[PDB]
Amino acid sequence: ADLEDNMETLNDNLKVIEKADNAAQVEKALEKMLAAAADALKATPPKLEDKSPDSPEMRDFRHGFAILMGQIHDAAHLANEGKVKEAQAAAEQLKTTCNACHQKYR
Amino acid sequence: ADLEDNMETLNDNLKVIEKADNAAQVEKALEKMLAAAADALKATPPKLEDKSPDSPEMRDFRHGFAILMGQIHDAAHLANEGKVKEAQAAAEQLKTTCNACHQKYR
Ligand code: HEM
Ligand code: HEM
Ligand SMILES: [Ca+2]
Ligand SMILES: [Zn+2]
Ligand SMILES: [Zn+2]
Repeated sequence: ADLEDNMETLNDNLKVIEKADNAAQVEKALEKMLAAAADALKATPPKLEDKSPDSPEMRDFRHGFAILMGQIHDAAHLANEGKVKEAQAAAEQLKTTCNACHQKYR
Repeated sequence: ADLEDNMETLNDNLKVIEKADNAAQVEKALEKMLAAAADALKATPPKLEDKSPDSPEMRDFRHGFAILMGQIHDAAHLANEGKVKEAQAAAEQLKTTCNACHQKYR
């Protein structure tokens, strides 16, 4: 999928996690975020279209996804342990990573 | 790219790391591995073609890539520190993760 569609998936899944009824639901929503983040890594965002594929900016963009995937991954483990409230808090905390990339590159 | 082309990227770059002359080369080879592992995550491997997209097998498969990406990430930071031998050793440890997935799903 393209960057916009993956971003939509990330957004929608945050809301799913916020309203989730149990740990199993939070876990699979986080797994879907992890996939969307991985699939997004390959993208060239509009703001960087004229930069080299290997520019510092493009490499920084890709790093943001590495970080996001790690954080989603850790949160998924909290849900796997049945810690629903903790997983939900960790999902909310992800927004701070979302924000950092957007302020730079969106 | 498809699953096999990404596997080829993983394999070629591991060889590059083994023969690399400086940290920057190692770091860039690792970044390309991390991208290939991210793109492979979406795949359905032939051995699991008949299972549910949400079967324990397919989730275990995607989890293999989450683990691999985290290890690749950590190794990239070692190279970023200029620690070439350490990053080479870390890249070598990656092979245990390659092998675990292959033994199950290859
Ligand atoms: C889970 C955290 C995140 C959420 C919830 C999120 C959400 C969104 C949403 C809803 C959009 C609007 C685009 C659309 O779908 O129409 C967007 C755009 C965008 N996001 Fe994110 N995002 C997240 C993380 C990130 C990260 C980590 C990066 C970079 C590493 C990033 C880069 C971008 C860029 C470049 C756009 C503009 C895309 C375009 O204009 O085509 N986002 N994001
Ligand atoms: C550690 C790094 C890895 C390396 C160096 C590597 C290398 C390879 C190579 C050389 C092939 C032959 C494919 C081709 O024709 O190009 C292959 C196939 C395959 N690998 Fe990996 N691999 C790695 C990690 C993984 C992981 C982590 C998984 C699962 C989580 C995985 C799952 C598979 C599967 C299912 C195939 C067979 C695909 C098919 O037959 O279409 N690999 N790998
Ligand atoms: Ca609910
Ligand atoms: Zn894990
Ligand atoms: Zn990092």
